[PDB]
Amino acid sequence: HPETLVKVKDAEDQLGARVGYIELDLNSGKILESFRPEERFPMMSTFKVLLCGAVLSRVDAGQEQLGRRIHYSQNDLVEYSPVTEKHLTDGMTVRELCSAAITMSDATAANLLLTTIGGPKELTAFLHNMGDHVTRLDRWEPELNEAIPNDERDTTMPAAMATTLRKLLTGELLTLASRQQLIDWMEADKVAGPLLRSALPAGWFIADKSGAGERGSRGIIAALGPDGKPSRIVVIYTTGSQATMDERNRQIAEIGASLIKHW
Ligand SMILES: *C(=O)[C@H]([C@@H](C)O)[C@H]1CC(SCCNC=N)=C(C(=O)O)N1
Ligand SMILES: [K+]
Ligand SMILES: [K+]
Ligand SMILES: [K+]
Ligand SMILES: [K+]
Ligand SMILES: [K+]
Repeated sequence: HPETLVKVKDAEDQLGARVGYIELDLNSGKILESFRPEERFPMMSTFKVLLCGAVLSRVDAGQEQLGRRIHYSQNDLVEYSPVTEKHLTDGMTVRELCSAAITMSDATAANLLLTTIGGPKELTAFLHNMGDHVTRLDRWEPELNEAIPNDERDTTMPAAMATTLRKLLTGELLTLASRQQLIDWMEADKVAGPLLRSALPAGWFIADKSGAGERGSRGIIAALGPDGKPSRIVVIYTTGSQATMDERNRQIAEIGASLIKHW
């Protein structure tokens, strides 16, 4: 609904920065509403969903096991590793790492998982192979969050990310067991509460992944819908703002409040 575009452009104004937005019908793939849908924005942590999608594709192909245990050390820990920092002694399994990477947005977990698939080049090759010729991961945590103006490294476009999430959550790309596992990790959450979830009505479903990087970058990707089932995909990214995290979170929550109201 155009009233949501009023809020999205108001958010750009309030934040003094670019906001990218897209609302997609999950079943049909139809773009219902958009703003700067084909401009690039840093993915930040939202890439972790794509990463675990690739991991699950490997699991399906018999090239990985969710129960495989990965051992790491203090040497491996990067900034923001709330879960991995507690398991240095006995390690964590692949399943546990994706749960950490998605529900807590653990950065070290993402790096360990990236290593299992062959690094950024392989995640990018996975995306290209699934029809996403835009989204690219080029670096590891923490550098991938640099958000350098006009830099195409580690970026996606709202339309591309929305289309990719749709394929991951509904396409024959993954087995049903794997699709649901990805959805289960996205439904769980300990960090995106101030975002779309703060505007979600009781009874509604939401599977999401947020992100925050340098230079004011902030974003979220999500599949949500009434009556416990997802029916639309929403992608929101912003970069360039000097606003506080609370201010950026509120704008994303208000964009969510609008799209829900006009559903
Ligand atoms: C992803 O965008 C980053 C990166 C460090 O992996 C992480 C860190 C953060 S902000 C720290 C805690 N978040 C919220 N309480 C996020 C994030 O999305 O908020 N992901
Ligand atoms: K429209
Ligand atoms: K555009
Ligand atoms: K160790
Ligand atoms: K989540
Ligand atoms: K949210």
